[PDB]
Amino acid sequence: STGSATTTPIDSLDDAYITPVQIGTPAQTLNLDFDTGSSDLWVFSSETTASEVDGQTIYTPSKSTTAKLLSGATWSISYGDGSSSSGDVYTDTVSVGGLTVTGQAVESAKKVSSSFTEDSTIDGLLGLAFSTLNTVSPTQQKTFFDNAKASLDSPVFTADLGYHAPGTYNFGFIDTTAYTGSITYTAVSTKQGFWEWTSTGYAVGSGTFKSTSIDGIADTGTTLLYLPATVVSAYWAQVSGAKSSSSVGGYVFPCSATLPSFTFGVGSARIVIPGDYIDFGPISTGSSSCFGGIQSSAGIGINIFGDVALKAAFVVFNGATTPTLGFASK
Repeated sequence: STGSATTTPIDSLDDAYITPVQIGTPAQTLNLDFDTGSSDLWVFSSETTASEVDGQTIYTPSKSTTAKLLSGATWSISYGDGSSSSGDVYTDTVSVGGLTVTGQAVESAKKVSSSFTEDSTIDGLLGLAFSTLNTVSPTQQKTFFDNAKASLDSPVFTADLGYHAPGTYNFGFIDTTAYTGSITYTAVSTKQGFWEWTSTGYAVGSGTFKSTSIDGIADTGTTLLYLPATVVSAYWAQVSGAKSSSSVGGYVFPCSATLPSFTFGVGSARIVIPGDYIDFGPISTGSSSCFGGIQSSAGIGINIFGDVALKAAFVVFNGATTPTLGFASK
């Protein structure tokens, strides 16, 4: 089997991408944020505290003839930005782009933190990291990909995120028309539960490539590119007037600037992020200070190849017995 679904930016900045997901019988379609940095499929629901729902579409398990309470199971998750959610668990039929999993754990939110309530465009998350990170207790549950894997034509999914435009998540096949050149594959460590890999270096604009190992995670659920402070300083030094602002929370730059590209290495291959992908617009409405799309990871504990990086590539998440990642230009 295979599946193929379009993923759409939630706003004009590509802050996140939403993909329609069919849950239950008859189908209830929710727009979920596919997140290769976490491993829970959770949704706004008829159980979510009413004051914490503001425009999201909800899953109502009582209206699904295939929903079953997973007795005793609860979940609770905290994300890197300090947001969180928690609740109980149903199993139900879940389909993405024509690919159907029966008995998928659908984590129903009883509580969500304010950042989720305040974003009416995201109805929940669909985790695509390794199932060892799933938070369901006392019986950990598998991700949608883990459940689908054995049925797929090939045990892979691909992320093809658009710049200010829709893109595609495919399951079970590699669309050879969706990228240019060849796909370069690189080793993955699953020891922390992430799609963790080592970039071979970087370049700023037309500058020389610096060969240096940068360990980080491929994370479709993170907007920006978070890299070591040395790398980030080298990038922003090429933008006149750019500076790190403690009050704003990162590097800002004059909105009048033209940004240089940023290249990252994948083995001997190179992925080029155009400068425009690094512009996240005014820090507040009407400001002439703009927020940068490359930021320091120093306060995180891990480097994160978020959407800024991934949207410059066609990315293969190869879930074979020994997982690997593939990157191609497009």
